[PDB]
Amino acid sequence: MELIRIAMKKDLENDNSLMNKWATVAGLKNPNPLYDFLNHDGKTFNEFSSIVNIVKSQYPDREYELMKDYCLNLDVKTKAARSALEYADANMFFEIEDVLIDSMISCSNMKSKEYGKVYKIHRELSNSVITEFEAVKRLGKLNIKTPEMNSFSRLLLLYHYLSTGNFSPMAQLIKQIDLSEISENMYIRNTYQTRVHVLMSNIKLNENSLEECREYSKKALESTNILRFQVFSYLTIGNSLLFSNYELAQENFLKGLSISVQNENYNMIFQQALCFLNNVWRKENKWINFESDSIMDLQEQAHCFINFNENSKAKEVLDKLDLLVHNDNELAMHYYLKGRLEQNKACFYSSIEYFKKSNDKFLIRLPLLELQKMGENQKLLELLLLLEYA
Amino acid sequence: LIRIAMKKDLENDNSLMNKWATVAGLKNPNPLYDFLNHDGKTFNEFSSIVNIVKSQYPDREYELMKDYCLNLDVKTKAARSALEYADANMFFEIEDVLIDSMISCSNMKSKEYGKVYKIHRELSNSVITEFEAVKRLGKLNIKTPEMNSFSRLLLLYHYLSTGNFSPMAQLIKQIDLSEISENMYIRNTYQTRVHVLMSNIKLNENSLEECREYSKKALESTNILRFQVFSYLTIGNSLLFSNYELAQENFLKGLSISVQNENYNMIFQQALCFLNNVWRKENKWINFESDSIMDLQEQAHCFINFNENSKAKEVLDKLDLLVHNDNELAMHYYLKGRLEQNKACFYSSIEYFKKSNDKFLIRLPLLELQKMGENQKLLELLLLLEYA
Repeated sequence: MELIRIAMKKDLENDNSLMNKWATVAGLKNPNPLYDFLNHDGKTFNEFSSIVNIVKSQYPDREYELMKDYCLNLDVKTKAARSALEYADANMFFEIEDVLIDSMISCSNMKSKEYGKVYKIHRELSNSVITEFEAVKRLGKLNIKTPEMNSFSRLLLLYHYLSTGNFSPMAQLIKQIDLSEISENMYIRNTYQTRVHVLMSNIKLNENSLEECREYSKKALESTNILRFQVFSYLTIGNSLLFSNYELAQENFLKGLSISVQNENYNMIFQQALCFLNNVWRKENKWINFESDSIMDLQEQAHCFINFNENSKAKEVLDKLDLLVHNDNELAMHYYLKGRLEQNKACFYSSIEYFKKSNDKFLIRLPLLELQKMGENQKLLELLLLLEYA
Repeated sequence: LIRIAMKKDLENDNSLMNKWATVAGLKNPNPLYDFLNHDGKTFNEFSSIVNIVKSQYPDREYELMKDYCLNLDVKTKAARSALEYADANMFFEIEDVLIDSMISCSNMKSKEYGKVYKIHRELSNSVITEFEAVKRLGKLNIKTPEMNSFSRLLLLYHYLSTGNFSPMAQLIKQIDLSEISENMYIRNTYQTRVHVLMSNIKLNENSLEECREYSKKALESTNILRFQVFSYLTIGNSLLFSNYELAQENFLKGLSISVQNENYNMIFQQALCFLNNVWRKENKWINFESDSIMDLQEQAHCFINFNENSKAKEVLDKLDLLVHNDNELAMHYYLKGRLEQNKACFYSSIEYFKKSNDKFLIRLPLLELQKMGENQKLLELLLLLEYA
């Protein structure tokens, strides 16, 4: 017996009223598929949302441990297993996902087959194992037949575009996603829908359309119970306030930390956000990470040093940052900090160039503001704001 | 009238029959006896009688084929060719009459020639918008390949004349003249139009060697004065910023071949006028009794060049009280920028140049910004970011 059902039966010996509470929580309408689930091995709810909501209702502290056991025990060819693979990916439960994947790639069901391979393509692209060109050739070679996977094959390319700083393809790619054509797996449709709101909030942030950003993240929140999406919605809300409302941006980051105390990844993400926030407002920055050699962390070290006129320390940092390799968005930021160290307009224009390449209208405000402080002509600034890169 | 003349010329010397047969590329005088003996009989390619009249009556080409074309049967292939000859020569009196007669006829291929050429001419003279023009063309659901060529030719003409350069490069590449097999006159002249249009596009892209090569090909490909006119114009314009003498030589060549024509004569005068302002030389080509934007801008430019800021301000005052397209506004902001020595005017000038995707004349505000010590990285970025 899987740990989840040992637990809910011993919990039922001691309280009988749980049966109708669990049946409401799972939206089951009558405890009969709940009897079925507890008494017969391999019996599966119809929608994965039922046991997830029970596990979150009754056993939240233990959610990972209980569904790592439930998920790695399901029949991989079933609909629950396919749902489990989406559950795994959305929570960054890569240990449950990679095992589910390398068992669906080999299995006998051609619907779980393709879920497996598409998610494998995703996870190889994420870990820089294959190029963007490999990913799209392997997906095309797959002849995707499910509506779920034609949705997710575009979702995975959006994730890659977002993390590489290649924002200009995203608005067009996301508009082709149509989730209303998923009729089979309502767990996958509800979760994918949450991914889109989160991504759409991301796209509107990089378009400097900040109210629509906050509105999309907020719809994202009201739509989900997955902690990962809540994390990135509070992150996105707070980033949208970076230039306008220090207190409210900080409040959103702290909210994200408070719900993610367990996780070291989520902890560092909000910590890095608070670090950029305090550098932007030129405040004392307790969130610098000095024992790191990632570009994000070294740039925030330079930025703070620059803010406090420690140009030797800043130049040393920017010396290190030179012997490293930047994506476009990262180079924009690099040129911006070089412009503030050396007070050189050409670094700010170089910074504007790469911001234009990556189609980031949000952070391009940092070089634009510095150029105006240097008395740059306002018409030229207008013209910079309106011209685009190829 | 055409054939009265050529047997009056045959009465006096018979050796013209082997000369007229080679010039019209006929291979043997059989279609020329054919043409001369039976009224309404037509050569296979419109290129034959055109090349003849260039041989024998260069003096009289217009009024004898003004007569020849306005007696052709409107439903023939020669008539359709004539409508191109007429269009190729901007003989609007002969084809506007051919046009409103071919839309009325009963033949479905000259049906289509007329109606597209009508859209062209209503688009040219601002009679309909580029919108209406394009929906009227689609409403024809055009089937001949010649007219699928020319329906894009006409919009290119419109983009060229409106200063809307960015649609043109992609529009012209869709043209495929290898699908015209029926009328080789329309394909050879369309061929020259493509060369001429291609020459213009490469000039607006600041690809000046390719520009000159397309114009030189245009010249070797034609005997039509209007395409020669616009080839020397484009060649001379490509040299505006580099080679004063070679630019003036091409304009003067163009002047020499268009001395009778008032339109073309003024075109080269205006090109020579702009050339001398650009090199800031004494400008004998200025037209002081004009109130077109081109002529007044050249007035201001020259005044600015020679430090007559009062005179330049007056001119620029009038030019304010008139209405500019994008490319004209660019030039206005450029000259205001030089008079007021104000960088913002140069960026405004660059803005409207970028809007029109003119990569040639934008060299004017960019050079001024450089003299005023503008940052070179910014100029690079201005050079390479583009408009929506």
